[PDB]
Amino acid sequence: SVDSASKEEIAALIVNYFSSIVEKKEISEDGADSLNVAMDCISEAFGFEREAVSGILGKSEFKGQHLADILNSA
Amino acid sequence: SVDSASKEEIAALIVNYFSSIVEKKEISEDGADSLNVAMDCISEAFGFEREAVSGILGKSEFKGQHLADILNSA
Repeated sequence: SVDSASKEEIAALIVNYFSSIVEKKEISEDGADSLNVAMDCISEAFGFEREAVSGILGKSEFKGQHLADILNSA
Repeated sequence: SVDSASKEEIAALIVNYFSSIVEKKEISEDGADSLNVAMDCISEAFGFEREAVSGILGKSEFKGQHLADILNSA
């Protein structure tokens, strides 16, 4: 009986994070490309859009994460 | 002045999560493939191994995440 949220909610947080990393350009452009295709494959897997993260993230407040420890929640 | 941890620490948590998803087979094998190549591209970007997550995760206790909200920390 785990409670690590749903892979959907997590994936949204995940791709939004990399979208933020490439946004702020905290990573080399070569690595950024690898992140872009990564997020694409992630979104491909669960069948969602990377800009739909808002709807999904707003669906999950979490019980530990939420805010502050991750600023890419919203 | 953000404090959302380092993209390294996060990436490790990220790939380990998908590794757990495909482990428990919570996702279709087609989606699993997309996750596998995703994790590969993620690991490619930051230049790390997906099994090295332990070393990286043990490097980050986090201030909100840590445990319970995510069981794929350890």
